[PDB]
Amino acid sequence: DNRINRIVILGGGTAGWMTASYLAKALGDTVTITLLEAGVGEATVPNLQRVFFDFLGLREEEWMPECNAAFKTAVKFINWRTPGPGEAKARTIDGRPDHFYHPFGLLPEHGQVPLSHYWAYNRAAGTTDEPFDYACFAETAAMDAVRAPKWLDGRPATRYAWHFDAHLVAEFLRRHATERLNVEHVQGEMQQVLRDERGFITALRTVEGRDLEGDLFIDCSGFRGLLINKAMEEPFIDMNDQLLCNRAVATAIKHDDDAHGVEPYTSAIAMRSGWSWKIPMLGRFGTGYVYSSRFAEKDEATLDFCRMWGLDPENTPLNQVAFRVGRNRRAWVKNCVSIGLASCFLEPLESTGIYFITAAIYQLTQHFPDRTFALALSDAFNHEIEAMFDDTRDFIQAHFYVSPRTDTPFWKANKDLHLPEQMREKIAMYKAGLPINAPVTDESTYYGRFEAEFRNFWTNGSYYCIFAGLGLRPDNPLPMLRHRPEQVREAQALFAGVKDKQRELVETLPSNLEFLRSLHG
Ligand SMILES: N[C@@H](Cc1c[nH]c2ccccc12)C(=O)O
Repeated sequence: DNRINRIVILGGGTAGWMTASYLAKALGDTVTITLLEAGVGEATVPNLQRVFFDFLGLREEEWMPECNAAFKTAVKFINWRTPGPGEAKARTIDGRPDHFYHPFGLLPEHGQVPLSHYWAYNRAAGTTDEPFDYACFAETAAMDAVRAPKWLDGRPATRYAWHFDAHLVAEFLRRHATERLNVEHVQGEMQQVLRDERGFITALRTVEGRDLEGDLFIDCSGFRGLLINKAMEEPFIDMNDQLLCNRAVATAIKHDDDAHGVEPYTSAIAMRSGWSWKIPMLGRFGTGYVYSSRFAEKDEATLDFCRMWGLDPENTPLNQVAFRVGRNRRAWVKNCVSIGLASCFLEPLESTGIYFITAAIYQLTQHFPDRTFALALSDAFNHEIEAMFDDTRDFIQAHFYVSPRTDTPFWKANKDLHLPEQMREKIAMYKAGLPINAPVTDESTYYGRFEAEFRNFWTNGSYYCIFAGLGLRPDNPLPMLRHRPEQVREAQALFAGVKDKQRELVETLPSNLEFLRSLHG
């Protein structure tokens, strides 16, 4: 009667085929879906399996071997506290290497107080100088030991996500969507966008003559935004005043994994005018220098990038990419919904690209319209997308704002940018000893249901991982702890349990290389 009958997806990369697969599984044979289609590594977050691949019925043992996928236990931040050149290895500060981890999972609590706050109490008490991540996360020792996140037979050990080749994932999903979910793939470019009297898109015209008619249209055309920006004329909110990076130079490097294994984490390596990612996979790693054009020249960044990896810049294939940092004013206008780069983009500092797509796809089915296109459905969708993006945007900027580096104009200028009021409050709260967005559920519920994580994506553990990782600690511990000395004494058993877990994980887990060879061999 009024149900959507036909959906047309413009764009055939990761965003397009994730959208085509998920909507085709959700809607079944009730909707015709057609996609019009005209690697330096990518990292993800743990919810990708339960929200996406589990929805499609795809076990990790099936889709991982077909995309050269590898495991991610954390993001490791390197040289964000010490001045110097852009180098792959961590510098030394206070006898330790200048690195810290941002693992997944939720911190345990004693007395409804996160473990981070007991670590901060012991740092203030002067009885320990251990870093926050090594005291509260057992995953830190495993990643140093380059362990897999699971035993070879599948026994679980630590919360993990995935590194993979985005092109191979897109091809896997295309072969899934077309062979199993009746999604129709159409080659060729888009000649014109047909609109009716109200401005709603009515069909996409190919260069051959074919109208791809539909009731709902999904813009997955990447930075080009052929539908949402060009056709629908929705303006883009440039946010590069707040996040200065807007360029990247990237490549693939073959890696002899038998020398030092395969790191089960994404690296984020501080540079003179930005930061470099390192995304390890079996036999090779993807890497890219993200920098600000306003502080480094193209050739400068290119040479800095090659110098860090010992690459010959004259005989090295390089991707030179310019970024659009920000989001559309509205992600969904009339019957056009933008997903992926067509909607918004942030530098991949905390690996939120696939998550932004997965979240936009989930929220789309939660607000799925009919041909009436009730304004409340797209308004509520746009608010969820807008709040999801701005929250992560402010979180990423705090990595630069809180870093103590002032040695280059770039690092120093980040301290001169306007700090958003809500992040100002979070830093003031953290300094007063308060938790920031402490988790209200256990880890099973958090990762079990997507709406629980969505409403609290960056928890207290994450703000402590970044703030304490960058050397910022509370002015004083949580004041109530000075009234609960028995809690402090009891909570120390939690630190001894982490040390117990660190010993057994290093001593019994297989290497990350061993698991990848079992999975891909
Ligand atoms: N909601 C995410 C938050 C998170 C923790 N550590 C991270 C590292 C990278 C990116 C996101 C995260 C999760 O717990 O899974």
